[PDB]
Amino acid sequence: MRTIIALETHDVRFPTSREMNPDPDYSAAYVVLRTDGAEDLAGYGLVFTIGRGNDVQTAAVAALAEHVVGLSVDKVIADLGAFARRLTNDSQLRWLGPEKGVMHMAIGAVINAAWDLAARAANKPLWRFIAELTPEQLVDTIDFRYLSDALTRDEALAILRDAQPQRAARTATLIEQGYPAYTTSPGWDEKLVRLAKEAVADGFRTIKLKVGANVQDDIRRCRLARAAIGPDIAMAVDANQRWDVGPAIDWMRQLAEFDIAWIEEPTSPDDVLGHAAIRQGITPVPVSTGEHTQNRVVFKQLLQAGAVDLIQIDAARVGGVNENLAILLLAAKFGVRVFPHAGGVGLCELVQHLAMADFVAITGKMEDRAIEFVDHLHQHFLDPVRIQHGRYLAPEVPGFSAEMHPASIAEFSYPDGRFWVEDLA
Ligand SMILES: [Mg+2]
Repeated sequence: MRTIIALETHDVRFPTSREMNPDPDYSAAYVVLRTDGAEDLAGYGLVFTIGRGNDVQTAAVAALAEHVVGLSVDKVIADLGAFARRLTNDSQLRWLGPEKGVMHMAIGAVINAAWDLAARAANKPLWRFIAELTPEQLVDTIDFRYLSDALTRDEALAILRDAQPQRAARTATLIEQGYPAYTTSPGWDEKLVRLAKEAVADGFRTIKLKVGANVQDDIRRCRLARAAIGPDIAMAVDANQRWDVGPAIDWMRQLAEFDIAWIEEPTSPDDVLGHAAIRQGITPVPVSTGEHTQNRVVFKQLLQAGAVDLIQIDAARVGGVNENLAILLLAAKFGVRVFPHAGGVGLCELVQHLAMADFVAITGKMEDRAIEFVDHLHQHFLDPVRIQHGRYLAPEVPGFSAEMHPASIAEFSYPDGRFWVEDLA
């Protein structure tokens, strides 16, 4: 009987700051689900952090050990919905949230590691493992509580069944053409126009600029870019939760002329009514949010209030695959596109599977959206993402693409990493 013998965690942080979040140090609360089977059989996952607090985030994950060690691998793998709820339904853990913040993300990491585990066992890349599950198996993994007023399991099944026929075709299409990507690398001011042109030349059909500090600057930067990009390249803007409702409206109306693909997080990630009010005031400028959205219940409300034109999704922010599947289904039912958030540490490696699984088994739509891409720390992963002319190549190796190089962990663990031992000297 294959069993999960250990839940190991590492506080891993990269000094990226030496290259509304200034000086962030991309970090990861790295989790590994060890078993007593082939050394090849293990689950990998991680929570993306930005520096301080990564140690508390790691401790939250380590606190989940008793819930997992001793569990039968086959039992976890055969009931991922049940495994997620064993963590999700621990009322004492819920008190620390519920389903939000540090505790919930820690849980999401362990859940993601479990899916990585199942994918490896099925010997398939996660996106395929997900898309090839029966409509019934998919639905069993999702938590429908608090969602019956917007998405019942029957409605979820309907969507998945109506898409089952084309799964074979979409799979081939994806493997042949890849998934659309967009860059934020040029948007972090002669550089703006330059980097923008290179982006287009590299094949990216969408670009995103940061805004929110000065209207004048934003107006100028958006103009220069629109003209430096042509009128057929999509250009988005991210305000990073900076504005209040009134200011956000006044601000975005001054950027409208430069053809905005969408404004990301114009206000607080908790303000559902606020995003809707902003959207109404700056029409037709599209509004989005999502990288910090706590759980499927807040997403449900975003959709219900018509507060978004499109939505971000994040692999490590919520309750793992189980929760993202629910969100993807919500988005599909309400007819709003999803542009996955990525970047940071391994976010690209992770979120690509979710987007690809959505295309194959749930929407069959990918040319109308794109996965975010940022060129950072990909070398620390065994299965780094591959961008071919502005598009994500479908991963082939088994898993969630979460596994990191031991040498990387050995070099950047905090504060005992070979680098951190020398640094603090
Ligand atoms: Mg952002």
